[PDB]
Amino acid sequence: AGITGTWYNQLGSTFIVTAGADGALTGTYESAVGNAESRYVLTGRYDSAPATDGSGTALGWTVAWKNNYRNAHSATTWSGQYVGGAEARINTQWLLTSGTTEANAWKSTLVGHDTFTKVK
Amino acid sequence: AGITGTWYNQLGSTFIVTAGADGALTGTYESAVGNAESRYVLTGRYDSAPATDGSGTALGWTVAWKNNYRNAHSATTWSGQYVGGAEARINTQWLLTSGTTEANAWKSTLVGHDTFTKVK
Amino acid sequence: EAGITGTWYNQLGSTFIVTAGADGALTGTYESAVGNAESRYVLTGRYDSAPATDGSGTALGWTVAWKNNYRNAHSATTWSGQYVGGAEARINTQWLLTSGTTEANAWKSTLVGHDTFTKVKP
Amino acid sequence: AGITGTWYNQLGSTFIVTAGADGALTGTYESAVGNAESRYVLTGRYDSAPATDGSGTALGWTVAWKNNYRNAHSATTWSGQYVGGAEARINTQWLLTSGTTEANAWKSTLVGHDTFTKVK
Repeated sequence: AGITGTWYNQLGSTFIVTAGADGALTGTYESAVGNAESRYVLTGRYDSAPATDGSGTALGWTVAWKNNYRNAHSATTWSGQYVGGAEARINTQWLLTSGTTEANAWKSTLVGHDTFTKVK
Repeated sequence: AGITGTWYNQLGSTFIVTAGADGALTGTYESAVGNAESRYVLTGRYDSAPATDGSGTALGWTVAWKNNYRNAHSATTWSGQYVGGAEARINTQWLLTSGTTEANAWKSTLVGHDTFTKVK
Repeated sequence: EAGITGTWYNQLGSTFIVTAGADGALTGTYESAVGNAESRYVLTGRYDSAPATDGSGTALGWTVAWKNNYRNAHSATTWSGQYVGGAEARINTQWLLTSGTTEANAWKSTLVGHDTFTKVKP
Repeated sequence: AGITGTWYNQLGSTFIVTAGADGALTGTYESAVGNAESRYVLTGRYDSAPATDGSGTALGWTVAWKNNYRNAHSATTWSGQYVGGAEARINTQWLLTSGTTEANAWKSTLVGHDTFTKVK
């Protein structure tokens, strides 16, 4: 499957994941600094039987930005695909929703993209 | 938390979820038809200690579209917030990524918005 | 024919007046429900001027940069969607608002949402 | 403004744009992907008086995918910012909506991200 392990995004945020045999993703997400106060639980799912035609392996995961140290009252989901080989990558787009009042709900959600690599 | 229960989106797709003490979301997602072939595992995260200022509760979850009957080689993440009160609602935006070759990756990801309530 | 020219409202009452040109152009203004001049901005976009005849909607999109003579938010929004005809005509959209940021803050430059418009003032 | 010119995205699509003094963007777009041939008209807007604090210049534009050669019954909008630097760049995210039936509207909209430089 090639997904289990440590991954690094374009700015060095660190995605630590186990791809279980049942299609589960479990792990932690943290900043490039690597300090414990920046580390959060993640969970998600992946395609455990992907195509063997050069297509990527679809996956997604969520972090709610609450840990024992802080709480941003927000959650990010990453949706994307793992691409194997000598240029291995996880290519994602993400949605970060903050808890808001209804009056501020129109501006609750940020969107962006993250590309993860196996080396920093 | 108010999140545990059976929810329906605007097209009747059915989200059966449990919100655990630790911030975990677990459950299943299926079509309005309610047939076993359309039912899939989900996992996610939510803010287990939301603000007390009238803001919503941030959350997200993932389904990989593989079960014992079908594999679409794709995964969806929903990112949103739970809004409590008279009529509880979960307002989300979602990203559905299909596994693609690199040449087709431009058309890998659909986006939309789902609103869930506890009534069909 | 196209059904798009005129005034559209979301449920919060933000309002746009648009002309759908025979050339595929969209031109008009976007404003708040209050309708004061400080809230009104130039809108420009494009639509499919020869849509399918199979019951499909009409694809369209437009941009507003949030600068006018009275304010500048240093940002722009694009709405991408489709027009759906009938007595309760609707424009169903999703949108992206990008704010000018430094590179360090670029990860948080872009909001996403959805807007549905109808011809009936709320 | 720095915006006026010929730009290319990461896939080699060609974005030929003029930034008018009135905040207008006009020009043509030639797509390296999809149901597309030759140039398509674009129009959009940009911030003609950007902040002077090091921030980029917000802008957006639309292409409806109809020209004299073909009609994909769809439209893309790009929302982003121009980043003046050593190597000027326009970083965008985009939404491509197809005209669909109501039953297919859930899968009407693709999302992605394009980065443009004046060097191909």
